[PDB]
Amino acid sequence: SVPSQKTYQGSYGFRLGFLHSGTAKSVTCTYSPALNKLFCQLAKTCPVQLWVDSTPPPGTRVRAMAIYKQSQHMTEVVRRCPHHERCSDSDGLAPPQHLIRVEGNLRAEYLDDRNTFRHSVVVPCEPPEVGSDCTTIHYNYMCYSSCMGGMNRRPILTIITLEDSSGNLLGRDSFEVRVCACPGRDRRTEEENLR
Ligand SMILES: CN(C)CCn1cc(-c2ccc(F)cc2)c(-n2cccc2)n1
Ligand SMILES: [Zn+2]
Repeated sequence: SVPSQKTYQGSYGFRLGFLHSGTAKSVTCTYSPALNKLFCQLAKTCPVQLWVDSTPPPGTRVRAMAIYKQSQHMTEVVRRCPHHERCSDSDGLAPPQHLIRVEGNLRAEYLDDRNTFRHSVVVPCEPPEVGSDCTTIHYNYMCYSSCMGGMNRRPILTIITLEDSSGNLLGRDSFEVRVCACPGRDRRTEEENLR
């Protein structure tokens, strides 16, 4: 009833990477290594790098899923709030209920799990562009952490899994996410609080 969040590099040495975007007031997406936490604005591009030591087989896929970080909420499906699920902002592929979208990939598939009811979005693994050392996926988060009747100020984690063609686990990584109006300020504040 709860997806594992255990970091697992697996046989291919799978792990995530994030850009270094800084904490200026104007920043739209920024990652804190000290907090393992991504801060982003609503519906803005979040670049996430996929790193491997060796190339996985054809048919390998990468899935993203959100869960609540606090144990007492972890069995609750993370979904868009009653306002955002009804705002008709679909890209024609993502169901309006899904928090996490993949941007600019027509091969993205959205799953409503028939047993757990959890949402996820999965894309085929593709080779890096010539000249690049990793592949990047662009995610969007479609509700604020503060949305009432949705996340309602509760922190979430995104779990990224590398899967074979049957959906079996090959690798796993994860990060906390806060979707907020001013990611730069919030990252600075939370990093100061930690210190
Ligand atoms: C070590 N270097 C060479 C890795 C380059 N790379 C190939 C794939 C790759 C290429 C084709 C395919 F079918 C599956 C993975 C991939 N990758 C990993 C996650 C998502 C893409 N990275
Ligand atoms: Zn919302």
